[PDB]
Amino acid sequence: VQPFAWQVASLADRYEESFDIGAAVEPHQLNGRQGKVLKHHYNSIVAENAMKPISLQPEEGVFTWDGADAIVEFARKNNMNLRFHTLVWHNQVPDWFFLDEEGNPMVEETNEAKRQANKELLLERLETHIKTVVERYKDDVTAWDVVNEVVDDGTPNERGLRESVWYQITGDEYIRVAFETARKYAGEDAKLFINDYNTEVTPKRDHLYNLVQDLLADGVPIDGVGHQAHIQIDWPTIDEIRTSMEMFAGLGLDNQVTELDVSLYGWPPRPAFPTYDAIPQERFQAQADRYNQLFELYEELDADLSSVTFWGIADNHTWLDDRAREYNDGVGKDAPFVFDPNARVKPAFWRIID
Ligand SMILES: [Mg+2]
Ligand code: NA
Repeated sequence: VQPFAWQVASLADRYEESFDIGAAVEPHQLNGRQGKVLKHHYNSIVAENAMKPISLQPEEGVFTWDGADAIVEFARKNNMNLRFHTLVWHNQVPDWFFLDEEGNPMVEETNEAKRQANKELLLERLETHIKTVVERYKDDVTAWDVVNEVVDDGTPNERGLRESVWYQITGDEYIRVAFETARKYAGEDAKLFINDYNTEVTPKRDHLYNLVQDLLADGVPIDGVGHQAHIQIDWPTIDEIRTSMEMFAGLGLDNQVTELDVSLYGWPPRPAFPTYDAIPQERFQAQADRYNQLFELYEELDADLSSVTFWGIADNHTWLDDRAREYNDGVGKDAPFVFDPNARVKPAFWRIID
């Protein structure tokens, strides 16, 4: 029987000279159970869902601050830093953004002058969204995921940009405008990030690299890269992770690990064990070795890495379960964190606290 998360040394304290230790949270978890873990181990939080575009402005001019406000009040009360996720994304984003003045989707407009008008309108809606959100949470947010996942996993164009509605309408102008607007209202010391998954993987890594390089050359204020780090036990390699972070540091950018989880499975995540109890200890041990190697790298690169956030707290709640179930006919349990479903420590915790 492993000790509870509150009965062991703090992760935040352990890595105090190196980087923040973070967790993704929902409002329902800011009660005692998961609150005891959070206060003990973490000095930074992020909203798992409550600060995404549709979570804040579901309809034009109607704002839903309550979930986000609760998360911010917890950050304040418990003296935690706060990453904002996220100002721009092609998912969890409300439809009204992309409808023209006549209520029709902007993508199905052909007259080029009207497209130009719709592009301007879309950029102005974006700007007002960012303006409003930033003016509210300016003095609480310590890092901004300004745009999320704007680089494609393949190569549908030579710049490797994701061809979402944002891109279909504006090209890369939404990225520029997102950053420009956030700098403008958040201030000069606000740390503005571009966040993505598979930042360690070529060709995507090089497309991301080239993108931030082009925008920096045009004076677009990007202070850092967010590495989501939705990784596996043996993928990506430690050297691929290292190489990516070194590359972005060499552009004078900061690195942050933003959504870390160490899945027990490959991609796609099958076969998955049906339940937590059915997962063999063997697999938790392979996970612990991986974590040890991960955090030695992170600590080695602490000059260039300011924050390491896990995308959840304990193994009872993780979006990786959705993915497991998806690929195993509705049955699947992953276990990506250093704390188990009853908030007891796992082998992985011991390998990163030492
Ligand atoms: Mg270790
Ligand atoms: Na650091």
